[PDB]
Amino acid sequence: MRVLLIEKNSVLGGEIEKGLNVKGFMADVTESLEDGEYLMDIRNYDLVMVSDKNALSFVSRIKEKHSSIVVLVSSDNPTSEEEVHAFEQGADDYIAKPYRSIKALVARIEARLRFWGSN
Amino acid sequence: MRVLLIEKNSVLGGEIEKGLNVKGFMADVTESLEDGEYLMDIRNYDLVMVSDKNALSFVSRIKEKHSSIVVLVSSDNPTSEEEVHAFEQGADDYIAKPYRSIKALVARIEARLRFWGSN
Repeated sequence: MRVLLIEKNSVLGGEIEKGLNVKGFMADVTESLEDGEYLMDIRNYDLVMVSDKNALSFVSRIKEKHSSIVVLVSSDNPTSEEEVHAFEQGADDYIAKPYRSIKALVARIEARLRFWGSN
Repeated sequence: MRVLLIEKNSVLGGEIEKGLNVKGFMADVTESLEDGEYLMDIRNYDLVMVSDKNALSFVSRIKEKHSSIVVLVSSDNPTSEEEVHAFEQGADDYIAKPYRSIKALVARIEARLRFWGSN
């Protein structure tokens, strides 16, 4: 299994990446979803998470191609409007920024898919 | 599709019950998971949510029988430990109490079990 972490920052991205590594999943740190989108074409991942406002259209369009892949959207303002909108667009799970904790993010990931990658 | 909500409260029961009703699902508010469990044996449901600390064992044992049903666990203290433990136990999704909003709860529910088909 391979996880795609998209975050302009470095602390959050590195934290999430190193966290998922504990389980044994290959997490990649990026900036904009654009990178993961163009990279997902040459590579084959299973988990894709991005912390941007453009995650709606990103995940929405993704479901059209890879409806199997797990689309995870995160935002600094965890509001119901963003949650319902993101879910309706394509997002499979909404994450608040900051998040509860690394352990939570990973746990929710493996539990969200539960179709690949295990300890 | 039938949605079962377990909460000894009142405001939450009515708020959630009506919230889901907006879509077109059977929302029923109960007290303890014991009720929903004993009732789920006499009736066939699809969505099951409970806001109790004993949801871990409840959802954990449920997955053993109905691996299809969506187990939604909620707690007043939305902590990573509770989230990770909830998923590891059997919980499909973790909900914070209070939650972001009704629209969010319902949206997440219908989004979690969208493969249910039968519009």
